Amino acid sequence: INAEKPNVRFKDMAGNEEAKEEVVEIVDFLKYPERYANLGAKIPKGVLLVGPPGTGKTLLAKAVAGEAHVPFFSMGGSSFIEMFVGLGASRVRDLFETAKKQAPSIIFIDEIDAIGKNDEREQTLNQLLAEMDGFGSENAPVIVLAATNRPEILDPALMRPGRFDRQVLVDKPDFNGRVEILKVHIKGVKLANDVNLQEVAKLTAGLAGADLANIINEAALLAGRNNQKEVRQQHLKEAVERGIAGLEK
Ligand SMILES: Nc1ncnc2c1ncn2[C@@H]1O[C@H](COP(=O)(O)OP(=O)(O)O)[C@@H](O)[C@H]1O
Repeated sequence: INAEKPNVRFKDMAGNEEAKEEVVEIVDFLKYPERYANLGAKIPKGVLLVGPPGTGKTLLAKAVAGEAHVPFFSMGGSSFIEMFVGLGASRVRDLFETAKKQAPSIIFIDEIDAIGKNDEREQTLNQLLAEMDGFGSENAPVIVLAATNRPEILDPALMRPGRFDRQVLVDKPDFNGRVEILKVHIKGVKLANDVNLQEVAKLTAGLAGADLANIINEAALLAGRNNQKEVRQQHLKEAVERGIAGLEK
């Protein structure tokens, strides 16, 4: 129904050490929440996340949850754009319902700029700003975390203080970004002794990170595919073949 404790922890993410400093507070907010209540603070209620596709926006959210040991709740970004005029947006009115009971906890809204621009479609929106303003208790600490691609078209309303009042920007890894991921995801794979990792970090430039992680696997299956038992630098090179976003008309 509604519960999924994450086992991710900050390490699982490579690069972005600044990006994550920016969410360290969020963890101390869920770990020792009484320390601010017994002192009269006002824990923010929702941090935004902005970068290109497959880069940690989700992973980082889950890391936070995970370090804090607090439940994590997902929100189908593209799920509330395939409904009709009737049965909808109540998954919002219940997502917090379950969050508030097992609080401290965390809502994650991947692709918020998918429902943050008929009797729709601001149906799912307008009702987000409801459960996120109030409503019946201030005591239990629940932090929504949303992610977005183009925060340019991001609905102006959502950054009005009390909602997504701050953000944490994080984009494509640099070169040393690429090496760290590449290194992260290399673990567990048999390797070739002729694997110039830096080399791939270099044929790979302006690539997401999810993609890197993928490249490593496309490599490795291509391996087992022709039976070879190494995963040679040739294979990695041979991968980076999926590094083709293709035509989309
Ligand atoms: N810095 C990173 N270190 C390790 N893996 C990463 C990193 N960034 C992205 N990934 C990989 O990308 C995949 C998920 O993409 P995600 O970041 O969840 O999407 P988005 O960034 O669009 O929310 C994860 O399985 C993760 O392994």
